[PDB]
Amino acid sequence: GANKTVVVTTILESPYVMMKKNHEMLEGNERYEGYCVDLAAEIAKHCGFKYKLTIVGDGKYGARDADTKIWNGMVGELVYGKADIAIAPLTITYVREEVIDFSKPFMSLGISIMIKKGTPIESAEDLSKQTEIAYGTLDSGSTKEFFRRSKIAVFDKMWTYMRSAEPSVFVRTTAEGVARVRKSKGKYAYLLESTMNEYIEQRKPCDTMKVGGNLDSKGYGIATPKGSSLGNAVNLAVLKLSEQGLLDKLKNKWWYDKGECGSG
Amino acid sequence: GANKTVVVTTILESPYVMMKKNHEMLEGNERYEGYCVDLAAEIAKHCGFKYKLTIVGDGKYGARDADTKIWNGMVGELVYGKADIAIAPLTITYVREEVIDFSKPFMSLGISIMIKKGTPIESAEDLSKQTEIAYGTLDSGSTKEFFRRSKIAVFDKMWTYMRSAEPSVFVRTTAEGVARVRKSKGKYAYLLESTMNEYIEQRKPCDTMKVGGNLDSKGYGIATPKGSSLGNAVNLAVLKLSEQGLLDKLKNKWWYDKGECGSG
Ligand SMILES: O=S1(=O)NCN(C2CC2)c2cc(Cl)sc21
Ligand SMILES: O=S1(=O)NCN(C2CC2)c2cc(Cl)sc21
Ligand SMILES: N[C@@H](CCC(=O)O)C(=O)O
Ligand SMILES: N[C@@H](CCC(=O)O)C(=O)O
Ligand SMILES: [Cl-]
Ligand SMILES: [Cl-]
Ligand SMILES: [Zn+2]
Ligand SMILES: [Zn+2]
Ligand SMILES: [Zn+2]
Ligand SMILES: [Zn+2]
Ligand SMILES: [Zn+2]
Repeated sequence: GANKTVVVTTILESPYVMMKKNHEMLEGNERYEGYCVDLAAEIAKHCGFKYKLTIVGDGKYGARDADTKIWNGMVGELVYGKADIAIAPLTITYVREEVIDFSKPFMSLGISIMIKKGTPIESAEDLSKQTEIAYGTLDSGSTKEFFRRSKIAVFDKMWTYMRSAEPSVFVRTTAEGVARVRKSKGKYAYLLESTMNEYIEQRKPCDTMKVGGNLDSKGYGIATPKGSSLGNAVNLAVLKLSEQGLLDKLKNKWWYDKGECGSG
Repeated sequence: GANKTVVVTTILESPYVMMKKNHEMLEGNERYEGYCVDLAAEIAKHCGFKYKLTIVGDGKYGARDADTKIWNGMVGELVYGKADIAIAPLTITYVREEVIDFSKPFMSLGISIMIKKGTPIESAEDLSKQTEIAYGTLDSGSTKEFFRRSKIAVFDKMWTYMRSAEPSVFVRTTAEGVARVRKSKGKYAYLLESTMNEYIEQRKPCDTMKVGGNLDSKGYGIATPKGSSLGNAVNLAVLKLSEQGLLDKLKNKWWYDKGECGSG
């Protein structure tokens, strides 16, 4: 039938989607800025739709409750028909691709380690062989599920520690994890995606660092409900923006051009 | 109908698919070894099909002739019904995704520069701003099409040079490009995918190296004819094997565990 405004679910996560400084005097999509705000505008332009950015109600990326089988987060908003598309740092995973569609990836990432500068940690293996430095991940996200489901030796060992550690090593938001690194005098390391790690590394007070290689290799995709008619066009739009260099331009714009820790 | 043997198109490109040293005494799929041979066996087992590996008849990856509009290479074998699936270092691109389906990527790559050691080149900009050192790409591939289509100034300048260079700077096979680097005393640099560059860097005589950053960021996907009933299972299998670490293991097996230029 007639064209309808597309409901976009997304998540407040720097530098993907942020409230503008003067957001309180702005309306609708103009309240927000960031990589995914720019990406949404480009996708909509190339696919020919109007859209409304909405922040995911529960603040979560998306995981399935093992007892009720109900999906939360942005994934749930797609599954249950509350949003038409998710444009966010939403990680492509097997279990999610069973219930929603993902475009080809628009950004690469892997799980990585954030330390406060000077922490004597260089790798996941180092973390797994000590207990002085606690370490954890974000809840309801792909990083936690990676460790939970993993049968890889070192990652299995880390999960056995994290799931039982008291007090909890898990956090509800990326910001909470970063703050915990910064205020723990080196006694907490945060496991998070390399994209977010590398962003924070270039933000004041310039006291965190990514260390070691990434633990895996995956990416973020634009997600739609299974079988949605938007999926085909959105997938091609991602590939076009990739081939034009726009994804590279936007990454530089939001990570490094704005960097606060020097011109390195 | 009854299950039928799946025809896999692939290409002789090291270390993805190679003839075994004793292949004349072997039959069928056993004649071949390499990363994509191993991957094909896993994809087939996880999706529950029998398969036959076949080497693409024309030795090409896939490009559309601008006049006849016929697709050649592995893409053509899928488009015209000669093969059911491609399991090969076949690059995801916009123009290909319009006519065939790609799985989520099973390996990352970007266009990169191969030099003979000691060549005074550190970047694509360096190449573009001089004339003593020639440079070119493979034929009928995604790297050539990237330069042909690029609107980025440095890459536009490089294409303007390469398309008019005489004698031709393009090569028919990767081996021809590498041999040209090795015999040109530093006066030829080869533009090829980082995966193949890194592999050759670890092969005797250890006289080439990858220099500079990559020029773009993309990946290889398993390709099927548009609308194939195999695509969904293959896509989920790639993601499962990615999460379980298979892809990282196979990359190390065929690139680095067998490297001939030291334990660097
Ligand atoms: O989760 S994936 O779709 N597949 C796994 N990989 C690795 C190259 C193998 C990947 C990289 C992206 Cl960038 S997105 C994805
Ligand atoms: O050609 S893609 O499907 N999309 C573009 N990218 C870049 C992360 C943006 C990518 C990486 C892969 Cl690995 S596969 C692909
Ligand atoms: N991008 C992740 C959230 C961050 C994390 O889990 O580290 C997801 O889609 O679940
Ligand atoms: N992987 C490329 C071939 C190699 C290249 O173009 O550098 C393709 O699919 O066309
Ligand atoms: Cl997941
Ligand atoms: Cl192409
Ligand atoms: Zn406010
Ligand atoms: Zn655009
Ligand atoms: Zn519950
Ligand atoms: Zn376990
Ligand atoms: Zn297997």
